Amino acid sequence: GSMALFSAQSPYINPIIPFTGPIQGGLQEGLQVTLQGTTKSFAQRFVVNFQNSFNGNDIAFHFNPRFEEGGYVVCNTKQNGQWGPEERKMQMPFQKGMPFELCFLVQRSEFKVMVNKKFFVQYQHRVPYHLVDTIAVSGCLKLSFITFQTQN
Amino acid sequence: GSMALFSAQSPYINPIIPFTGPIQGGLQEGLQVTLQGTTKSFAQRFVVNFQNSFNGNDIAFHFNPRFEEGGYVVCNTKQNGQWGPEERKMQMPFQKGMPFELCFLVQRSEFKVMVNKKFFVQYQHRVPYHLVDTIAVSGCLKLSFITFQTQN
Repeated sequence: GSMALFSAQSPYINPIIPFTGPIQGGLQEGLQVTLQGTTKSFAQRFVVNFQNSFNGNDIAFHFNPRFEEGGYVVCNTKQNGQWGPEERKMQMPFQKGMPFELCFLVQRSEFKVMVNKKFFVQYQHRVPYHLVDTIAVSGCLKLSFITFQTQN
Repeated sequence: GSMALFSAQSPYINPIIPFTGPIQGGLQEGLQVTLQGTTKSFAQRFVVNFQNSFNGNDIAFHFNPRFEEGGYVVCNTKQNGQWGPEERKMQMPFQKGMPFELCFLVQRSEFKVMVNKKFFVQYQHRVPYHLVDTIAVSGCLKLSFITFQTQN
């Protein structure tokens, strides 16, 4: 709970960072992509990208925690190799050397992002989400698994 | 051989069927769960379930030999009380009234299943395996022991 959830595809178990893998069928409404991992002890930044294809030219949603200037998270979109206007959440919900549950929920108008079961940010779709078929994870973290679940 | 193996937990010796017991720490990669037993002389079916908790609502892997319509084995997953698509191995590697060695090996992407030291089926993880902390065995069999071993 509070929702019943079903595997939408097989989990990636102990993925090695940097990780690039498919989201099979592309992102769909109601999908929860959950990353369970550990922020490194001397982390500077990490990145979770939801993107069309392996190139990283088109990133629907770039999630970029930065342990800099007090701690903040950047959310942005990249189109045809070009970054849009950043959305800076002036708070750091991750902690160096500590385990986290990072969950991305795909609604029709926005992504909702949960860190450790608590709501952290919303990010409104700038481009269509069904065109995302790739998750790329890199930077100062370790991961223990990634799950893909739906309410259907 | 061909591998050196170490107890990952104490064996269950002469467990009484139906049997429900813990997998301590949950399933982990490289674990071999070995059931040594006897198929009854008038067996219809038996079941080995790897599940989260005692309720049987969430069965990561359901292993269900059926001495029906020529003999076949069902492998399936149950989530939130709901069965997924079955995987039917159209072969029966058990024999009525006869002893068997049933061995389940946990790899990162799949379970490998050995019957009598020979490979029988593979079953790809539909849900994470570390969440399994319970083995449930029931149906038309007797067991002499269950072992849990790792290569570590």
